Amino acid sequence: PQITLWKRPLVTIKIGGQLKEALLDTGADDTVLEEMSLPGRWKPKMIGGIGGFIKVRQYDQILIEICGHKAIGTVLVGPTPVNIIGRNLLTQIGCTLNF
Amino acid sequence: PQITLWKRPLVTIKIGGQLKEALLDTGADDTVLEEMSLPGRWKPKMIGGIGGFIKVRQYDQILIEICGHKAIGTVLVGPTPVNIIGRNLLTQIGCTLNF
Ligand SMILES: COC(=O)N[C@H](C(=O)N[C@@H](Cc1ccccc1)[C@@H](O)CN(Cc1ccc(-c2ccccn2)cc1)NC(=O)[C@@H](NC(=O)OC)C(C)(C)C)C(C)(C)C
Ligand SMILES: [Cl-]
Repeated sequence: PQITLWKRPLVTIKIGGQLKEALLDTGADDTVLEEMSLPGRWKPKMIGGIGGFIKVRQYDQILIEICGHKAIGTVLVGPTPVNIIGRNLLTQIGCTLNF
Repeated sequence: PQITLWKRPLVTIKIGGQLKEALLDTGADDTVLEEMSLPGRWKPKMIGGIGGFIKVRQYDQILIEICGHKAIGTVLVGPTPVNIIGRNLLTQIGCTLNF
């Protein structure tokens, strides 16, 4: 699709068989989801936004579908205000900015 | 232009006679710049991101040139780690997400 920006670019994602809403975020290096359960081991990461840094759990090679496009990559989990799809997965689904 | 997302989508902007680098940020409602002087009246605003909230000065009807495209809108000024071009100005230059 072509997504204009008059509203927040919110899409449906599917992860662990669950549907969630997430923000397509060109300003985010990483993908960060609200607290949830994921399989396997995790490693620590500190990520910095406006306001400061938060600690998150890093899971690698996670299956996630974004607006019907399949991706497999790193998903961070922690006290984010909103589910965020960052550039690590936007690139996998072939996202560009255009004007 | 078409901007891929392998790297941070940083572009040159011109604002208040100054050239600055800023991030094209579809995950931002607002445009927020590092400390600078702007003309006219302002009012305080709290904005929230990953690490909580910061206080900024809100200036309305500010002229900005983004990657060669002129726009007018509200610009917030304050302790952001990075210069951010948010949706309020991305719409004005006809910027879309495409995949
Ligand atoms: C290199 O660092 C990053 O990539 N940082 C990312 C990040 O925070 N990106 C910011 C822009 C940014 C980049 C680098 C340093 C600091 C900030 C945005 O792309 C992500 N984002 C994602 C985000 C969106 C909403 C909220 C939020 C916060 C409080 C209440 C409700 N929502 C938090 C994070 N948006 C906002 O924070 C915006 N907030 C906003 O539009 O609020 C409606 C601002 C900007 C206008 C403040 C992540 C931590 C998500 C990975
Ligand atoms: Cl505006």
